[PDB]
Amino acid sequence: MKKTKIVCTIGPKTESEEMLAKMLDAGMNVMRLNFSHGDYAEHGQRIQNLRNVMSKTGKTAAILLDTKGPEIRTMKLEGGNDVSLKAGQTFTFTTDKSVIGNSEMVAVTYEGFTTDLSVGNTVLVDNGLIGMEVTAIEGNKVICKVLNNGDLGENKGVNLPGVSIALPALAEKDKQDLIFGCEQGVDFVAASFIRKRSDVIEIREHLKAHGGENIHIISKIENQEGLNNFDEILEASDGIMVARGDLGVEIPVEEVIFAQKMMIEKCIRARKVVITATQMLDSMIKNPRPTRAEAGDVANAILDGTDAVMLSGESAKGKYPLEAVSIMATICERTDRVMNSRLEFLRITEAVCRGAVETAEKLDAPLIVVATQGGKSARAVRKYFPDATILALTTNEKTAHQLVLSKGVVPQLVKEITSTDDFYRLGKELALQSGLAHKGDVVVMVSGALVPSGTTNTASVHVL
Amino acid sequence: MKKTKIVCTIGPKTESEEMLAKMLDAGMNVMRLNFSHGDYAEHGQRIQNLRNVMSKTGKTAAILLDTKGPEIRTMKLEGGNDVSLKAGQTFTFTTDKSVIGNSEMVAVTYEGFTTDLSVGNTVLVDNGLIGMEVTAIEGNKVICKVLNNGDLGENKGVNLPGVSIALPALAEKDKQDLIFGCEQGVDFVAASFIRKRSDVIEIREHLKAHGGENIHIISKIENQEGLNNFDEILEASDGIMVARGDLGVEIPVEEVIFAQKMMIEKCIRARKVVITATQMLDSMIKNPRPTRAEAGDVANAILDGTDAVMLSGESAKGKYPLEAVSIMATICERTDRVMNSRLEFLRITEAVCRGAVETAEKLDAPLIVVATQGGKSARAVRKYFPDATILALTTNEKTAHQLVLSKGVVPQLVKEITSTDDFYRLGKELALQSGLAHKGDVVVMVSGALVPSGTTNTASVHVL
Amino acid sequence: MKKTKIVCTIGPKTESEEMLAKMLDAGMNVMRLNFSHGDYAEHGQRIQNLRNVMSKTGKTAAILLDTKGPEIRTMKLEGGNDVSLKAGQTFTFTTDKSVIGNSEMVAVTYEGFTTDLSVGNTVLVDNGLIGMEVTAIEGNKVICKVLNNGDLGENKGVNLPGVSIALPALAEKDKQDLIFGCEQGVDFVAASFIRKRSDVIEIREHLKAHGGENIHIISKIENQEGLNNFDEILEASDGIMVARGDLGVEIPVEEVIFAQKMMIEKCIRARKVVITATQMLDSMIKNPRPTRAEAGDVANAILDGTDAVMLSGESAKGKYPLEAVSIMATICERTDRVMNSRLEFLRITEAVCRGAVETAEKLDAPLIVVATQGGKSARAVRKYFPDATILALTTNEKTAHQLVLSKGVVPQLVKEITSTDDFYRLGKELALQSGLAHKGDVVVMVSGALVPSGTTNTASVHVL
Amino acid sequence: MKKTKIVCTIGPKTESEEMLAKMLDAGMNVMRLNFSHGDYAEHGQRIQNLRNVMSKTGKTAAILLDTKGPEIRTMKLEGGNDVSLKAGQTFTFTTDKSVIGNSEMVAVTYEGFTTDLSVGNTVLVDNGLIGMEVTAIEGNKVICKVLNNGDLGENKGVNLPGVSIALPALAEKDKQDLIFGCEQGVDFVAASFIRKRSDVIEIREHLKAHGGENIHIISKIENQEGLNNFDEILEASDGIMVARGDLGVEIPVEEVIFAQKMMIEKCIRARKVVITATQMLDSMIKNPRPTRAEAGDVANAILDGTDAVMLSGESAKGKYPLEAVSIMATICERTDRVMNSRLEFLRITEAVCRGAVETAEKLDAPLIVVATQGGKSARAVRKYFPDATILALTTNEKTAHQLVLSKGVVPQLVKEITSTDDFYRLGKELALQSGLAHKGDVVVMVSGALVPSGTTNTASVHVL
Repeated sequence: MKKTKIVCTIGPKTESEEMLAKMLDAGMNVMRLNFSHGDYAEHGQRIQNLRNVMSKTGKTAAILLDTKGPEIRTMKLEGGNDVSLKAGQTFTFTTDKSVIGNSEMVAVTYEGFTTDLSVGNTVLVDNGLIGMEVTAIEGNKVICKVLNNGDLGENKGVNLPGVSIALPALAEKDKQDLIFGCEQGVDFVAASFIRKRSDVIEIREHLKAHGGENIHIISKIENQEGLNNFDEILEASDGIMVARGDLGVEIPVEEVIFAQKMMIEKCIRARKVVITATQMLDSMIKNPRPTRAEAGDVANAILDGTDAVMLSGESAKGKYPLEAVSIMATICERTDRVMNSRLEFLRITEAVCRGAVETAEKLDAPLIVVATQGGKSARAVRKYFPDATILALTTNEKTAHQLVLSKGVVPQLVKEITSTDDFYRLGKELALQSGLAHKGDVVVMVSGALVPSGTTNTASVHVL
Repeated sequence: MKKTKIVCTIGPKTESEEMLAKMLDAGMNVMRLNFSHGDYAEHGQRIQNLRNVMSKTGKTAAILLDTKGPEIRTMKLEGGNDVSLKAGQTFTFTTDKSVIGNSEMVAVTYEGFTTDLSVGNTVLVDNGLIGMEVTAIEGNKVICKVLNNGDLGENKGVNLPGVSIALPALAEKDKQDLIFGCEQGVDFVAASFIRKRSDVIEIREHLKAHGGENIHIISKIENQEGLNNFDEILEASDGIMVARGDLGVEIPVEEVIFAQKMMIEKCIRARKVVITATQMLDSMIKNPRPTRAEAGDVANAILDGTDAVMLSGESAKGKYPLEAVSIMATICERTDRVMNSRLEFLRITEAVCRGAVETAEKLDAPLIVVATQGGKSARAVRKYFPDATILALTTNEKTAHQLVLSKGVVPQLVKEITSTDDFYRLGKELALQSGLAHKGDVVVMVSGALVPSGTTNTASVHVL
Repeated sequence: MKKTKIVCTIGPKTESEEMLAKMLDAGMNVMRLNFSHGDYAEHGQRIQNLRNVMSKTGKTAAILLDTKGPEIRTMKLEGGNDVSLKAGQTFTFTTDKSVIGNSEMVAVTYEGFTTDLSVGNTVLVDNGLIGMEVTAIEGNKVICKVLNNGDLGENKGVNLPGVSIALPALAEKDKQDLIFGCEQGVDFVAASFIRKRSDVIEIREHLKAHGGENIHIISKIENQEGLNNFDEILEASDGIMVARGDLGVEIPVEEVIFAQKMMIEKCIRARKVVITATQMLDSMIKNPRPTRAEAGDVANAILDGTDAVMLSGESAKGKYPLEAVSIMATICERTDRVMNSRLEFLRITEAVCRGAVETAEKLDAPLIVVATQGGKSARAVRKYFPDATILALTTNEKTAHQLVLSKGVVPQLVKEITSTDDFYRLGKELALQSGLAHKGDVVVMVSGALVPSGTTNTASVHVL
Repeated sequence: MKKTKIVCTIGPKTESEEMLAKMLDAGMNVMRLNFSHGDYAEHGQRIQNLRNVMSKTGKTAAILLDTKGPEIRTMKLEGGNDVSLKAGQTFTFTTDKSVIGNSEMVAVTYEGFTTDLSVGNTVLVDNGLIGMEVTAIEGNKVICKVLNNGDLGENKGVNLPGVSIALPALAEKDKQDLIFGCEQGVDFVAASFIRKRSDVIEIREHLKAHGGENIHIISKIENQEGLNNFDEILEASDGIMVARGDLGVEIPVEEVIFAQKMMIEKCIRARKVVITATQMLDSMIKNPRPTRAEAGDVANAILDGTDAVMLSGESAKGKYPLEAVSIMATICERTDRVMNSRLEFLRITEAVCRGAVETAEKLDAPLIVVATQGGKSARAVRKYFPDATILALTTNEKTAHQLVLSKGVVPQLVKEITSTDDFYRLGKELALQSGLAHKGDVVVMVSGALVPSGTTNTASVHVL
């Protein structure tokens, strides 16, 4: 089967119990709820239909909450009509949010435009459609020299490549969505426009302040500032989502492929889950089959090493959402089956988990059984891309859902684990029940014995 | 200095002496001539303008001719207006070329349409826009049931995924173009829609018959039949072109990307050139910048190991030919400078060449100087992706040109090389003259000594 | 500090409790009893004196019983006088044991002398002093032509190089000596003159019938036939003793060094103990310091990989018993400490035991703690020449004694181990009690969990 | 055939042309001349019969001269009677060369005895037979306390363990022996009792000052002072001789075995010849067959990596010199056929010669042919212990002789070599004539091209 996990953004056409039941059947693993739109009654009902489907069907899934996040936007123009800009003209941005725009001026929502920017910096409007150079800055106006032609519309996003922007890490609306996340008991939170480590902690504080300590934080990297602080941002998050489309607006186009690859590699080396997202199968919002391009992009993303691939509009609003998940599952299976283990890499956990993967492959073990509380143990084996499927045994309900996103992982919640010998017994029974192994197969069993929950130190080889 | 080579299809906007020179300044190495269109006055002019540009400046490049080839196409419709075909409807193809089409029946260009097809096959019209199922075949009619809605127009290509097609290897015009190739001294010949080894052999007989025995044939793989027989085609060809676009229609969408990787890998091991083509940076036909998607696709083909990447419309019929090349060349460098040698893989030529690269690397040699007659020696080294640049000294002007298409090779024509010790003298001098090495650097020099051409047997180390 | 173990033949000057105590202080590990000489009261007394010192001191050791074995010997001469034989003369051996010899004929003790030999064989008398070539065989006589001059004495041993001899596998006296071995509870039994597997099985039967199922058989390979069947013999024994001296008499002198090197390496591979003996430090029978050569021979034995090195007369019938053992311990200490682990060379037991040693080195673990019943698991670790010391915890007292002979092993007997977590608890306490580890050191612990005795499947890393 | 080379000390029973002829047929390669005894006419004549034998048959050998060297010896006793020394007694050595000795005091030949020695140092007389500890030093006498009983005889050697001895670097007679060496054109010189680099330099000055500039210095390591300065001594010398007998008396006995191995390895890494000498097959001075210990001591010296093994009294003054060499050859061979290459270890000669050997083995070439004038080229290849035999082609007659001592090297004198391509021509022809390779076999050819002598930079692979 496939090992790479599929995040599906759920929307009006896919929030029914009947659809979610088939969305999982087709390969969906994590439900994404995009709070950029929708209201608390909408999502809470979507959450309920899934937990209804899971309870009745017996399948497992995770639920991810994604924040709107901070952003800079233009506003309206006179007559609400587009305006055509010409290169070389002088253009001006104003802080005054009460101004209606025109061909010489438009208003912006963030006052720190003047302080953060400096003469020589570039300003990009509407996903980089129109670019401009800042030539002078005065009070409540920002003077620019237009660099390229384009049609400016109303309420368009603005980007400042290579510039340290001083936005708040979260908007006030974000704070309320996060709190709703804690009340619902969500498993993951993906936070938009994370630029620096301080941003990651502020979310962690807020979740800690409302019972979201056991919630894993997924930081979305979207610009060069985030990329520049990526190492620190990874250290502070529980995982990463690579938002390739947005970064493409911020950095040289040929670096994006090497930005995604590095980040995947660094998440792998760190035993932290990674999602590759945006411009995945966009051509399928309207079409029943994807491009040659889209599938190859996805296939290179799995070969880079990502844990998960994410469907956005394709599944929340698309006209062929079920076909999108299904073909994604076909791409993942086809791509996952020709990848090899990565047995390189002094922690005790690292030495033990890496050796167990080599031993699994040295014995053609179809399954590596892992006892985990917080999930680090299943993620330590995953770093080595084992051919074996990882059945992770836990009593912690959150852990089981969160491992739904880790590559190659099959979570199974169990009542209790009393000792090291019990783990081997219980795991042996369950290895047969899971159907992934059979009598006569070898399994490798990883646990921590007489050590804290944070370390993995034991490896044992059993026959089923 | 990039190692990957760029093929550019030259057209009206890029056929000037002044422009071609600016394409070469920008990194162009090979001129492609797409003989689907244009006439002998047009093509002969491009060849002359290049040789004028080459003659005056001293830069060197290659000339590749790309054939139209055999094909199956629809014909004209009533009133020359589009007709909408509906899923479930019955549609029919006819052999009678004087029949006007309609919503229920159209004429085809291939008379063997009925005999080649069988009950159950899929028929695709206009690059897969509309697909149909064959339901019956009788005489001069082909009966089908339409599977998807779309407008069938005039002059639309026909594709038979998973179906073995029995067309001829050359059209009468193909025969006339190749002879013009022989007459003009083309360096390469690209052969479209290669399905079997016999297709390549037919071309070789043709080319040998007009004094172009030394002209390299690069087989373009364009359907599922070619892919099944790829191994035999490579043996008979001099190289391969991966046509990702055309294969995208003939084979399941999740297989295409691995067909590229597989096909490229075998070209490397065989010491035969491989080009990745079609759907490179198409969007630059209209836009002055590529998408993030394209540049990741292109560069990942370089990481696969491709020798050369090809521009089609971007440089033939496009608005931004210089911008297309430059971003291509910048992608080649950004990608090439992070790729490593591949020093695995009982022959003499290989053992010496693999040893020469490993020695050069262990001694921080910037350069491998190679004495070659037909270039087989330069292409044996290239297999291992050496960090060091290859200075290929030859007395055969065709080889000097043909070796411009291979990755990392800087060819140099010489008056003579009388002996092995003579080669070391001259090769050391020319290494310094090129500016690619400097006094004191280590250079590694590979030649055949006291053996006929085609074998490389000697490897030597000098300080400049 | 040393890892190689020292076997000592104990004799009149070293059988007192006061000596045994100082021999262990000097490095002795195993006592050997040469049943070639002595009677049941002497050997039984040595066993008692050692076990008294063990009881008083708390030190541990093993008891090895070495058999006389079968043999072919000359017999009595006229007047008990030496006779001089001359090269070229005819000499005759007779089966008639009532014939008194002289310079033309002597009797032998083995009735099969006439049948086993053939015309052309070599006959060697008195440790190779005198050689003869068989020229004819008639009735009860073997006729020979003497090849070199020498003095034939009374009761001289005979060697028949390259001849398959039909002697019994055990002497009638041997049968009783082994029964005494069982009665006393010896740990090892070394069996002389093993030629074929059938010999080893007869010994195993004999031990079974008197309660010696737990006694390990150590087969002494002493002739060409022993060597030819070495595998068949090794498969059935629990170990090997290399009889260097006799091998010099049976096989070309250039092969003996390569018989030894093999036997050690194949014993290493089989997880079965190997002892190197004979011609070790003979010169210390009379002198207080060994040869330059002797010390070099002894050290190359340890480097080949032998588990233990053995002293004979040096410690049994000699003037400097403690000085010899002491210098032996100095050679072992000095030699062992520059030897390296061997991390090469399907089964489960092997995969884990090689991984535990590879884990131990990557973590600088000074000790590898093993729970073992029958000693196999502790011996499976040693196969890889671990830098670390092996602390083998067992409840089988015979195993605890027998494991004193395997290189690098420290036995410690315990009451019980009820489970895998219990094993880790106690092992950490007992690791520190031994003084071989300290707070902060890492230990690796090898066990069998939920499998029967004979398989090793679990390895675990703890910090003390 | 064997690769290890044999040095033989030649004497009266082994100086006849007929016997030298039989010594070479049996495997003798280098003649040793021990200037401890004999006079210039005797040594000059042995030199003559060899160069006569070489010329007549065409078989080849080299000539080595061994110095007596400086030394400390006791002198004569009263009535020339042995005196019995007892443990604990006071004994005294005197500088006065006019004193006749007795049981309480004897004279020594070295004036610096009092100044070099110190209270607490050990004094050893007659192969370490009697040892004494200095208790006081006054005027020209050194007082001692004897440690063991023993009989002191006349004219006995003295050894001072761990003491920096300030004798001259050469004895006065040695200077004349070297001058005699320069006259005869000996190829090698063994210089005894080398303690420091300055010692080797005094010899080098002396040899050059009399025209022996191309004579190689083989420094004899015999005491602790040399060992501490070994690195410089090898660096300053042309090769090393391991004199195990002398070391056995000067340093702890368990260190001797590692002193041999270390020096053999370091000479290997330096591309400098190493001879292992003393206590090789001594038992054959009196016996026609060697000991198992001796057969193993030598065979382990070859496995250690020695270029040469040396016979002393065995071949100079013993009863079975011819049998000794033959069995020495049988051991060398039996061992030589089981050794493997050692292909580790960024200099140009190193990179190229190591690459040729792996390629030689990757193609099963039975021969590597090397072009050398100063011999460095063959000794760089030999270092990696190639299976292929090194056919070393040279124009320097001395070089051809000096390479007779180097392991696995077959020297060949040739008229001239006019080019690199000439070497390939001639080398292919001579490879076939030599009988070591045949038509269809691969040969690997190593030469230096367009560089000064001392550098090897070219490797070429040819079919015969």
